[PDB]
Amino acid sequence: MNVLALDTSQRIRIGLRKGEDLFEISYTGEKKHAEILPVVVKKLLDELDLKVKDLDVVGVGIGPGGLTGLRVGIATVVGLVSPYDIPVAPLNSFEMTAKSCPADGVVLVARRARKGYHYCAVYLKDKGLNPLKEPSVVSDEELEEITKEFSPKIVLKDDLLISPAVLVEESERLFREKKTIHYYEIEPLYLQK
Amino acid sequence: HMNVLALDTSQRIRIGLRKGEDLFEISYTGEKKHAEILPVVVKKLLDELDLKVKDLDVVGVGIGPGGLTGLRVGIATVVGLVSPYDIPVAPLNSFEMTAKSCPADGVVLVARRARKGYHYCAVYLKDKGLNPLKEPSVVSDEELEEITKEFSPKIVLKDDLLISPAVLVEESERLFREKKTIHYYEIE
Repeated sequence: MNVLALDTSQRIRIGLRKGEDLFEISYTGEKKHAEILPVVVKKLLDELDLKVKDLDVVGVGIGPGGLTGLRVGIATVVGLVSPYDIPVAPLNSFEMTAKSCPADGVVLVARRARKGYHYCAVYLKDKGLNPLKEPSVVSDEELEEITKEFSPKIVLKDDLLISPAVLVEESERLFREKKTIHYYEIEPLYLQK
Repeated sequence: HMNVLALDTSQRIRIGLRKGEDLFEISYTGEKKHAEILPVVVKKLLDELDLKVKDLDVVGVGIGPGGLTGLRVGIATVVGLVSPYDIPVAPLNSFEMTAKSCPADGVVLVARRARKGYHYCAVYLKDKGLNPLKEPSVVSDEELEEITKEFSPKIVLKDDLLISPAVLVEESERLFREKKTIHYYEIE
């Protein structure tokens, strides 16, 4: 199974698998230096003797996150896959954050949007990931009400670990479950929700 | 923040390279042939950051528990790298790094397989910092389940361990600031 997965909702997270062999790469900081990543990735593809043509699925994160980062990551994936119609797995960044956490139980994912607001979701992670409150934007006051309502055992605020390995595992699962879509269908239903 | 390279080869290969607020993290898992590329990648990253090795403030290296060969190799790699310049070295406990790589707080059991019938095992209290309730040791598999019944951990990091290269960099930065680094000739 050949997989490439990319999330740009906060940092740059890239995951590359060919069979039992997985590279993971992250970058955070000033944008000037992210330039080196395509080069780096090409080198890793060359090492694995993998051509973009041979990928079974490409995973991309659809947010919630920063607009700029997300449109860059998505346009990148849309373009890479376009010539060969490689199935795309749209990945929920909040769900990738939850599953990147090795503990189980009631989890609350939040992250700053402007001034006095946050994006926010809560999941029961005891199977399983099972949504109790789907991601949306809330005031800080409502955030406290929500926390006080779900007494989450685990809470992942602001600086979110996403594991590229989980991205890759998640693209694989969507592929197998026939829940991937075509590159031309990622605008329409990244708008609608 | 400063200029830091850190590396743990206790199970998979984890690498963090930071310059100020810029940080690259790399991990590899799978057959050893392909690890050949990691040093090329890391040199491209260093050139991209305008970092020479002599510009590094500290180099972190994982010292286990883990696979002995992989530890020996990661350590040897570090010795080759820093001995010309005596860059301060931060030894990193792999289980502590694993525990710290987990977002949740509470009582954390960390365990990995050591040989037929045995695990390396440790227990920490995560409440803000990390506090060793039991330092790493080799227990029998029966002892392991006893340790588990008995400490009632909220969280259990077993056999397949997530270590975040960002965490290795943060830790190396700390030991440097606390002057609890050592010389390349002192690592084991």
